[PDB]
Amino acid sequence: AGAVIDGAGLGFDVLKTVLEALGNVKRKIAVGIDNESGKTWTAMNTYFRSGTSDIVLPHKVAHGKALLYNGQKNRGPVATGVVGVIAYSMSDGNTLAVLFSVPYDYNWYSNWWNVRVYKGQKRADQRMYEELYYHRSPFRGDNGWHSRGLGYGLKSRGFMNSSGHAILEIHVTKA
Repeated sequence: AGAVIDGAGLGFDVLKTVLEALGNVKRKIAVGIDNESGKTWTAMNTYFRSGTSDIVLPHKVAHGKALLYNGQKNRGPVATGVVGVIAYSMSDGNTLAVLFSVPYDYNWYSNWWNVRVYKGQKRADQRMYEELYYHRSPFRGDNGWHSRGLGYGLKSRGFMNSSGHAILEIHVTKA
């Protein structure tokens, strides 16, 4: 599962459509990551701190392609939201990691996201979640764009909306 498209085509409308495919689950997320890194990406794993997906990370995401992925709250009366880390291996032997955090209760919490390059093949897990959420200055899902250099000749530019029906759009480009 998990579709790929031309990166040039990635945008808010495309991700809204992804979002809408999932239906009115109370908390969910549509994730688009645009690979303009100059390298081929290959899926490693997704670490869900909470929530799940019915789909699989697109296995291969070439330079020039964006991946569309999604996540949703666990079924039933569960209020831990959809919080996770996506990990792709890049053809230079390093890892691109993406954090998403979509809480249940917006009267307490907010959406957050982050992006980071790790040296080597590093699977998403709890230590990476904690680093990206608590240590590495994540960006608020505040309906605004945020840019930052990643090192390693790359940078990120991304956008996350503010709500429980979440949209996360990230572009990883050469710096």
